[PDB]
Amino acid sequence: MNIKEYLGDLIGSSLLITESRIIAESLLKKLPEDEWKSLIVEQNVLQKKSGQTAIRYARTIRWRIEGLGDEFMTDLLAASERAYIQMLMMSLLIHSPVVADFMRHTLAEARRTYKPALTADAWSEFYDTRVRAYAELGGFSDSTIKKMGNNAIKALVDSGYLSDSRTKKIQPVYLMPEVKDWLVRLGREDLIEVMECTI
Repeated sequence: MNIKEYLGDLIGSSLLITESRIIAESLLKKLPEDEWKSLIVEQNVLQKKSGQTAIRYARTIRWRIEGLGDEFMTDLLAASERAYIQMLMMSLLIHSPVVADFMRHTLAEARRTYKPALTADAWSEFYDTRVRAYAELGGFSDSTIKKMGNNAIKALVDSGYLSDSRTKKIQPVYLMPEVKDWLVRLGREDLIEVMECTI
């Protein structure tokens, strides 16, 4: 249990639907990291409030997206809107497995048990599960864990599993074949299951 590998940067960000396109285009330009750094801090293309938060967000989309295909980023930028969102959701699940676990432990259980919606403390119930299993998961302020959950919920809202953040009505979502194939390519078919846990 490495905390950073389990959590990713969920505490800080959700799908990052906007900033991820900018960081995608920049990565395919194969820039010197002189030029790539000035684009982020000096030029400040992410619209951030500080030099370090500009880097924080850039770090996160890089760890999420760069290690996948250099061909991945091409289809990412080339995709339809919901394929773009699905592919971002796919890379979120890879980079923050907590979201995958949350979907198995909570959404699937909700759909298999015929509950039409999640409850407001679904995330915290789930997170307590995880702290019992790995005690270092609870070395955070409550607000951190809540922000982490809000980021998880927004991702599930954004990618179509939940009607909205407030009522959290479970809705069906299907994988597009193009994102299936990237899961087979990445050798992560275990997640096909996860991304259809609401059917």
